[PDB]
Amino acid sequence: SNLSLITKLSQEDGAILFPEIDRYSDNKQIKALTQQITKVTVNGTVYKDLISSVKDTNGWVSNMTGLHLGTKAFKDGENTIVISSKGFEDVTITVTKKDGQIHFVSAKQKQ
Repeated sequence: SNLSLITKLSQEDGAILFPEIDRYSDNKQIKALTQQITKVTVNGTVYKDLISSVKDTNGWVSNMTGLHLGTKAFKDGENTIVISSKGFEDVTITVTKKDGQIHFVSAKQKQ
């Protein structure tokens, strides 16, 4: 099923940002989900939560601007990001990479 509250990303140096995955969100479900993130994987590679920038890392940070993800595990074509949390079913975000640009495709909680 769709998680159409997550609809966009911003591309940064060696990182991407999902501004809607916000721990201070007005949407109570998104806020709880973001606060309760337990695991992040990109193409099956486990990312670590960083005490920091995420540039060129297998790392993530959730802060005021959203969820920041390093692009170290990204590849050309389809990329799958899986965000697990304590209270919500896994969120799968699909993005495509082409010519060094990363495009948002979809955010879902897959069956």
